[PDB]
Amino acid sequence: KKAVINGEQIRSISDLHQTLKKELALPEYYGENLDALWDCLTGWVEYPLVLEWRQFEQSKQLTENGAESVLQVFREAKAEGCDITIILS
Repeated sequence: KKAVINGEQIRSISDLHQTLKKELALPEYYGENLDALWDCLTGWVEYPLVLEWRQFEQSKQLTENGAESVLQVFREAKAEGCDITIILS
């Protein structure tokens, strides 16, 4: 499916894992951490997935190292062989 990270919307890391959870449609126990988010990409989300990260960096400052991490899991998982077209805006 396709995902969209609206930075102007993100209000905190939890917010990041919230919009993602919607996109990736993670379970209700979506760990929200990188280990969980990842645990979802490598075995949960359906690919090829798109990660249209809008306003990148805007969701990294607020929750310092907040976005740079999830995205790192999206590209890393993309490296795992998954087809997560990482679209950085």
